[PDB]
Amino acid sequence: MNIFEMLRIDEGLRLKIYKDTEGYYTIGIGHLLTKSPSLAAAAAAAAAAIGRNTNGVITKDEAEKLFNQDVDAAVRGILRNAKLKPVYDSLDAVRRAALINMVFQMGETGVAGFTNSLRMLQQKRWDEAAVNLAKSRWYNQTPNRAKRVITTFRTGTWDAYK
Ligand SMILES: [Cl-]
Ligand SMILES: [Cl-]
Repeated sequence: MNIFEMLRIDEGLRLKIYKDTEGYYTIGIGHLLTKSPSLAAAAAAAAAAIGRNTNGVITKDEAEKLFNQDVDAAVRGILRNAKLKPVYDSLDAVRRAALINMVFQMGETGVAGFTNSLRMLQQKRWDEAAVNLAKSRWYNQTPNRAKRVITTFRTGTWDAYK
């Protein structure tokens, strides 16, 4: 299993604009287009992202391309962030995927706000960090996905995705 496979299970693939779990316009593999309510502002963002008039639908190829860019951006955001980098540096390969996953979904700023849990991951106190991440809006809003990420951090294995 790897970060790409992990995120492809968590996000799914939609080739037509859709709405995320919170209502935002998304397309592809979890690619947020815009937070605005306007389908049109979203169609515009989509065209800008794809380089073509898209009339709201993209190919699998275009979706994968956006996905590749977003994972790369997820990783570079983490390495550039003063709060995240040291957490990342400290983790094994599996748990690193888990943190990239969180950054992909909530952005660097958001993950950066899990100060107490980050501190416990850094200390390798898995069970406590898992308990702490569970009292978050994140956990309460997308519980199944969050349980998967949380178990990956607790255990260090891909079990939850198998
Ligand atoms: Cl983009
Ligand atoms: Cl969920």
